[PDB]
Amino acid sequence: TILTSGTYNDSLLTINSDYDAYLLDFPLMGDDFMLYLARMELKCRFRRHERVLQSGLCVSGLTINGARNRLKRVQLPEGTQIIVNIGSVDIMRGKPLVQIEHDFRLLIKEMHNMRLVPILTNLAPLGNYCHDKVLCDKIYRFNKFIRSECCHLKVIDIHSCLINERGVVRFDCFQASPRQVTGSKEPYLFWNKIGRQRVLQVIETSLEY
Repeated sequence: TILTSGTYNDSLLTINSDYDAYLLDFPLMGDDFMLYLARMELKCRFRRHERVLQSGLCVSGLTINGARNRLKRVQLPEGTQIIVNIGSVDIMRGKPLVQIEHDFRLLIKEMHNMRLVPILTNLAPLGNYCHDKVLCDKIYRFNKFIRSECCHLKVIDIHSCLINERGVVRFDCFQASPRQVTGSKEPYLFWNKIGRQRVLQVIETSLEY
């Protein structure tokens, strides 16, 4: 609220590639999925003073609105390009698709206002939610929305590398059991070593030149 404004941890105002989640000098923004990828593959460290796990702009339980709020609480040079993977939490929390798209449209617009350039990744499939056709349909439609809404921006399809030729999720790219996370109550099925490598490869090769 107005009363409590500005009482957040001032250490959140700045990020630094020495400790925070970065990929090839691009700050990373996302939820537990990107956070975990950064922890395993990119040597990131968690912030000591926050009870919710986070590293830079990667925050456990980060929704699209969370991301919108987080960026207001960060200060980066104009023209800074940020690799974004956001929306899985919104879908897991069962937010209405129309609201998800509404929020995402506002995030993009707000980043423009802040002179921050999003490099978008679409959403990986949620491995433990395969039997939920509604949720899977939401991922499909949201990913299609990203591709159209962000037609002027770089959009990286990471969803495809985790699906087989038959259209089934590659379970050999995911861990065997779900995990509890700090920022949300829903169970997460994390990408295993093979999953992480595949996703990381897609991202890197899409930005090489």
